[PDB]
Amino acid sequence: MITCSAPGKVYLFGEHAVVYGEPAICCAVDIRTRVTVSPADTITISSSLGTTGIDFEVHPYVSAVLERFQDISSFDGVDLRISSDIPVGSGLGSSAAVTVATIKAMDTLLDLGLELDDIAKMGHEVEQNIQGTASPTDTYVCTMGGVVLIPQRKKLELIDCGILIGNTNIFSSTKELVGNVADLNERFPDVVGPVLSSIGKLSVIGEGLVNDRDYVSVGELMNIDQGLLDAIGVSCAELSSLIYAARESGAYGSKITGAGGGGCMVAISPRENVDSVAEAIGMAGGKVVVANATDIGVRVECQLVP
Ligand SMILES: [Cl-]
Ligand SMILES: [Mg+2]
Repeated sequence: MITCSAPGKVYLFGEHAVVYGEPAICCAVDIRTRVTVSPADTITISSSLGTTGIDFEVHPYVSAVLERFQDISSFDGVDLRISSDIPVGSGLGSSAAVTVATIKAMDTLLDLGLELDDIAKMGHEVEQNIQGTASPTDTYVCTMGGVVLIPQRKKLELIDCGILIGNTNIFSSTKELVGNVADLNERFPDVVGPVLSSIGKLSVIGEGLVNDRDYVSVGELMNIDQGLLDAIGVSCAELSSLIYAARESGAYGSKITGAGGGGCMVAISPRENVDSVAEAIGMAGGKVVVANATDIGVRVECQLVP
């Protein structure tokens, strides 16, 4: 019985602007997906969704990983179970965490000696196949953990304060939001162009402020980012409500994390304000997950000797 896990993640800065050549800063958080494997003669994949075989409708990311592995090492089958603390449809790197956890669990089952970089790359390839296109960001951060400046792929000082995630419970149509931004940029290139550049710049100045743990300043830049995301059309009233509530209850800052148009926001907060921010996000109608940043990336949690 092998159990491996991988964390979810938030963007401190830079969602929507990476595809335009701009830097970003992401942070792995301690809501994790666990994948447990044990040898069998048959493939079984059990989740909250149910038990299937290789099934690209119900379990696409796992099915892709298992395919990739049989192509480099034969296996009679595997009893594979998935547990996750990352809310479904939440937009916190769900698919990347399960992909990366599964790869590590299969690397372990079959002793293939994959390094982290290899795991991250195979992760990217898997998301690329399922999603049509994908950026290497999610699988890299979920593989490595900690605070990562993207795409330099540089580790930064872990966020030591409180992190709250507020879910609007509105599923974000990502491809649509990405496409609206590209269309808006095409219609108004000399307006939107600088807005996206401005988002990039938050990570240039933000890198240092994260390293000095100046979370007041980090929070202020996060608020600016939220406004810039609002400007390119990826926010909504539900996001805004949760975001302002977090700010009114003592957060350093708050903004969308990820695709926008619903999904989750994030707030960072002094530890003395965590309960008060959580409560305010709930009272504004969001579902709160209290997390902490984690320097722990993909990990073997269990490797039982029979
Ligand atoms: Cl899956
Ligand atoms: Mg992902």
